[PDB]
Amino acid sequence: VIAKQMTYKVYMSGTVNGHYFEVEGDGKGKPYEGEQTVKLTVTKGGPLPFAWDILSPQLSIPFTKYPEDIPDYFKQSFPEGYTWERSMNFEDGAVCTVSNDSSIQGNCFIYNVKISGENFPPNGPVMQKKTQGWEPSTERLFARDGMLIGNDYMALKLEGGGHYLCEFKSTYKAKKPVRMPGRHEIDRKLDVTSHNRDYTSVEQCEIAIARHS
Repeated sequence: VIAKQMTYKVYMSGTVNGHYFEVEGDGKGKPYEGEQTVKLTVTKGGPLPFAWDILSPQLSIPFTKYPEDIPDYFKQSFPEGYTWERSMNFEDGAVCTVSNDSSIQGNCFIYNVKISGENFPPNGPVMQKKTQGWEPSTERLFARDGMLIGNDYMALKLEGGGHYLCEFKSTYKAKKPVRMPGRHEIDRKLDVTSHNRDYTSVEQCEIAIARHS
């Protein structure tokens, strides 16, 4: 089902401050080590008039290292898969909402994701492309009604120093029942590793490791 080496395909569409775009990605990684990378191409709507970093966390939780004593909600859901909804509520009132469908074909996960964002100030670091990536962070999860509810207080690093703060609230829903974990946490570090001049070709890397509270 889930091998030591896996790939994925991501398809994203979205609108941010009224700008429509589509992105296609090819990813690969080691799901039991919590390691993955992905290569993205903006296929419509490039160059984007806003910071790549708002899209980067919507581009793969099966690649999270889970210790043997915490049930792995995400890997168990396959082959059927799971869906998730997420809100990103920035401290100045900008909001993004994100929805995902996640499936699998052989050794390739398939992610279809939509994002809508609005009310980023037009001269602010998102719409002026002055963010410099996310701080490493811990999402805290727990179980309810066969789903997982995750919360993470994220922070975008700003050119000049300081942070732009964002509440991330996610609900993860397997398409069939799975063995439920208790309260637990995931530690992650996400980096952009490559990009062309106008961010129409981008690569990213992520490490994610689950642990108890």
